Amino acid sequence: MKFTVEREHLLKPLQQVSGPLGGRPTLPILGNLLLQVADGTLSLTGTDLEMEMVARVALVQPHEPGATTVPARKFFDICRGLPEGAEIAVQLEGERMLVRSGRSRFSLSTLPAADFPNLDDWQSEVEFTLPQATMKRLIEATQFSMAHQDVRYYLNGMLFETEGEELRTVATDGHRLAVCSMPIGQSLPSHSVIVPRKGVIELMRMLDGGDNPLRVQIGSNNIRAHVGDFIFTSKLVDGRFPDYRRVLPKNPDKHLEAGCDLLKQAFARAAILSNEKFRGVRLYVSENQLKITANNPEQEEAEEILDVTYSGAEMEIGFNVSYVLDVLNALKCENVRMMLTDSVSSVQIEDAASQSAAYVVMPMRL
Amino acid sequence: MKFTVEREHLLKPLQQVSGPLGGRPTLPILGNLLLQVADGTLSLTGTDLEMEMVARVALVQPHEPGATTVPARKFFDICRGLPEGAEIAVQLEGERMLVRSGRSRFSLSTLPAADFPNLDDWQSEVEFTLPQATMKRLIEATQFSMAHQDVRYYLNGMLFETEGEELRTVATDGHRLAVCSMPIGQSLPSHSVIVPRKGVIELMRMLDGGDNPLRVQIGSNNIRAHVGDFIFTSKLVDGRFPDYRRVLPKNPDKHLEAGCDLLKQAFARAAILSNEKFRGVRLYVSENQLKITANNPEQEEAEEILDVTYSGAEMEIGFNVSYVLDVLNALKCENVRMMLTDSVSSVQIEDAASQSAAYVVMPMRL
Ligand SMILES: CCC/C(=N/OCc1ccc(-c2ccc(F)cc2)cc1)[C@@H]1C(=O)CC(C)(C)[C@H](C#N)C1=O
Ligand SMILES: CCC/C(=N/OCc1ccc(-c2ccc(F)cc2)cc1)[C@@H]1C(=O)CC(C)(C)[C@H](C#N)C1=O
Repeated sequence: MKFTVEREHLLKPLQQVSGPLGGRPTLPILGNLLLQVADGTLSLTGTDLEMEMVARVALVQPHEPGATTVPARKFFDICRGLPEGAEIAVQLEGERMLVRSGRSRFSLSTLPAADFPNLDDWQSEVEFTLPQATMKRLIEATQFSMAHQDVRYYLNGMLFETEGEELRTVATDGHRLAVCSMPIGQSLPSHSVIVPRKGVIELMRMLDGGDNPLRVQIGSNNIRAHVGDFIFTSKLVDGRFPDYRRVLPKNPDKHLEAGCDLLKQAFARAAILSNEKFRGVRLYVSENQLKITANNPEQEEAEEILDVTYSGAEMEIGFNVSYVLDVLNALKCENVRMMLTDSVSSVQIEDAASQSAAYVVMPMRL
Repeated sequence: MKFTVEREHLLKPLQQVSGPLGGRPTLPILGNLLLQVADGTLSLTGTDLEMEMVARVALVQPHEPGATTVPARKFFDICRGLPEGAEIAVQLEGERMLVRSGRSRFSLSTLPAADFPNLDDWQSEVEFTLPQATMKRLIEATQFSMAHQDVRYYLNGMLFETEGEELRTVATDGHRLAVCSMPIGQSLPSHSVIVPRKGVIELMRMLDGGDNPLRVQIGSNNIRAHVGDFIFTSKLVDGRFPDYRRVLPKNPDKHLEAGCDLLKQAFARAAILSNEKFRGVRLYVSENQLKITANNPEQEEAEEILDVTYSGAEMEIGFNVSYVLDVLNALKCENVRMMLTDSVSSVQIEDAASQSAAYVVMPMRL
């Protein structure tokens, strides 16, 4: 195995493939990148066993085929530390990989490419393309609502649901929920999968700002995304995800509208004086006005009053303020609508001007 | 106690008096800031007992004298979270402090200002003034060479020395040394003090880019710096410090000169393949050449060769590359000079074009 490539054709591919990978991944070969030369292409692969990232770079200079595995971080640091415009010559020599540029020479130890972890071939069942921007939307809008290390492994992930001509994401906690759907201009079978925590991260990470569309393929136990010359594959989470349709409030006929930024700053200042563990705030809704109060064990107290649009009956409702701020932070819009039923029922929050996404939050007893 | 102040007049002083790496209190009252209104000025004071930071803010609106102490981080978060241009009215009310602006109200818990730790009055013995830029130069030039938790506790600080019309800093950890002197245009007594690590941190963080000069006063056991309406005071470290003059190599009659950036990048690449704990690299110097090699336990190896200016005898010398890189990063010059004696003696490194700062590093046996 040999190749010579310009440093700058190596930088992004390298950064993109080291994104997976554990902490001494306890499996040391997981700290290595699999390098493969075949045809006129160098392929770079990283994996953490659950997912795998692959980049292709075209070889215009003379090359010889073969494969090896090298420590990912060190090979990246070498390449990155060389001067702009450096030509990097790489050759596999016995149990070492030799890198030379200019009058700099480096030998890295290798692990055999035969030993590198290989996700099994699988069959795609649903395939679609969509703008990168739309995947970013769908992820941003819901990520913050996934569980973290919940016993219910499937809540630690994000549901991806194809339905009609839309792709939808759904994330929940057991306490708060987010869902977002976006039209994609393709007629799709109905299909639901759960993408793990690390895999949604990696998906997001692949997105770059350019005109490369995202090409997706889903199988029974895998998802794959291809943008440009990178391809990301993840295992799926095997469990049944709750139905968002069952979670959305049934009869939320009391509707409050308010400026997003004023609401979020009023909640953010109150939070300062809410209990650091439980974060409870109390909302008093009355004609055209909202009052937010917070208190803590030290007996400290905040109160915020703002003008809002509200015609229904007066009610008092407690919320974990972090749940509320998370939603208001992800909405990024002029005005917000909160849809309320009673003091004992969940509330729905969305952009006053869009039904793309919906957030549901369980009130707190208090 | 009562005052009304514009928010943007509180923001900077608040930030300056809340002095970082003390996130974990000790005594509770230490987590509070001391507010005092007297003679038309609000004074705000933070302390960890070893040091104290005081800001004064002129009060043009009606105000009423008195003092209290409030949770530092909460009062800051409250003021910062209010809207641009907010007027903040504060009044002390029982065992609570009432903060109100617009239609936001807050009540914070207090502890008696009578209880707040006082640092005792002490008398200055040396006083001088000097530009912030020159204090910044002095600290950045040497700070990185301070010890961390060495048993020889005086090494964990920085020496500030007045001599002639210069102020000098020195820092050393027993393995490497930095010294920097800058002229200050005042004739001063010869005097030496050790500033503790946290005090040098606070001295640096009070430098703002402005041309409020530092007014410095040193007593037997304390240092004080006054910049604008901010006054910082620290205990001194009571011990005797190594004489740098001792440590400077006897006479190093082999001089190597090289471009700083080319040298630092060759060392930075090599270090990748050095031992992660001991970080040894070898230097072979030869007519107009330097060769740097590194290896690690897995038997990986880096070589760098570059052109330099060098006429003396060939030599091999081993160094901890992190020490060497620290120096090259702190010198921010075009060319550097290394001053060598033999394989078992320390090297001195400086700007080839300036003698302002000197760095001494002891060789390692590889
Ligand atoms: C064996 C699977 C058990 C289930 N697991 O779902 C976990 C789960 C439960 C509740 C929420 C939730 C989210 C937001 C909210 F405002 C109120 C509740 C989110 C997730 C069911 C479920 O699938 C239907 C359900 C209506 C979500 C039901 C409730 N409540 C359940 O507990
Ligand atoms: C009781 C005094 C303890 C001492 N403490 O100093 C600790 C100390 C020792 C060595 C260094 C040092 C710094 C740079 C270097 F290249 C080589 C050595 C820096 C500090 C003495 C000292 O003050 C004079 C001395 C020549 C630095 C001597 C040595 N070597 C000492 O050990």
